[PDB]
Amino acid sequence: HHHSSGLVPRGSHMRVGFIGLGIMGGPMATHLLKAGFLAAVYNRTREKTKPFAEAGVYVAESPADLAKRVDVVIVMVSDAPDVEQVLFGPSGVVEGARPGLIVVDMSTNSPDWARKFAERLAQYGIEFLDAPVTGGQKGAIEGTLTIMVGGKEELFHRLLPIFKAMGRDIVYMGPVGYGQAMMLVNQVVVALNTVAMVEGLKLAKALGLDMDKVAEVLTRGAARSGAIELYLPKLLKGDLSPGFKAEHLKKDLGYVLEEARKRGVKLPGAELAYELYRKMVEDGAGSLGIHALGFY
Ligand SMILES: NC(=O)c1ccc[n+]([C@@H]2O[C@H](COP(=O)([O-])OP(=O)(O)OC[C@H]3O[C@@H](n4cnc5c(N)ncnc54)[C@H](OP(=O)(O)O)[C@@H]3O)[C@@H](O)[C@H]2O)c1
Repeated sequence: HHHSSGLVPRGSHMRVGFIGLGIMGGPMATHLLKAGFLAAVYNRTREKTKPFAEAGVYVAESPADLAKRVDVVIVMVSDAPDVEQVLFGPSGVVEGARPGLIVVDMSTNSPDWARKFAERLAQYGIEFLDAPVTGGQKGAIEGTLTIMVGGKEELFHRLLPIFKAMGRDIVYMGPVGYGQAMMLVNQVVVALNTVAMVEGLKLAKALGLDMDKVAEVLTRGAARSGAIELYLPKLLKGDLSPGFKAEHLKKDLGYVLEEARKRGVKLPGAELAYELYRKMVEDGAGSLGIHALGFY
């Protein structure tokens, strides 16, 4: 069936549907709405679609109902199995998309998963990019995300206006899976920079140092990091909320270690970080921010 007009003209070929209105997806979709690209949203939990319905965005009943109404589907759900459900489940994107739709997975998973999604979607004549992001919840809210993209270079270029609504530095990394590969590199660094912060704070509190001065010194050379700038003021206030959930970093480190074993590289720091965050999930703190490691 054909459908009535929505917020974004059909002739633009740039109607976006957004799936996953979480800590990152809510602000990212709001940015696409401010820029005039957002036509529709889907969220598993309906209440989070409310603020978008109040601004006239269509709230779909399923990923398939969303895909039939848009040119570009952006997915920002938790993990690879979640992406599988929203693309390939009974009422997934592939059950409503027309050939020529583009799926952009902006969640974090792995190069292998990106290539699998692309291969499966190409059976339906659906295009795919992996475009994971860094900059945290603050970057999402401010629209300043760094977005790292794998797929057809032509499609990177066609979607650049959509990526610039959500982010600032938009980097084309290479073929499918190269955005996830860059993200796995990024998440090695983020995890170990976060363990750096939490161990420095544990030592500073054991030494009885003035936290005002500890924050002053650390917020500078070359101890200073993104993880300190984004999270040390929440940590010092005892605000353990995400931020970035510990269960999601555990997931990212699992993919890092799988890729390192495939390639014959030993990453003992990433292995330790995985163990630490695995324990944090087993202890029941998987939904706290990664900065609560050591303090939960
Ligand atoms: N937070 C950060 O700092 C950050 C930074 C960069 C990248 N990331 C990556 O971005 C992705 C999203 O992270 P987030 O922080 O936004 O997580 P989040 O706040 O936990 O939100 C996850 C979202 O995914 C939806 N979802 C999860 N499983 C699903 C399923 N099977 N079917 C349908 N929807 C499902 C959730 O729906 P409900 O609302 O129903 O729960 C929610 O909208 C993750 O891959 C994460 O690693 C996060």
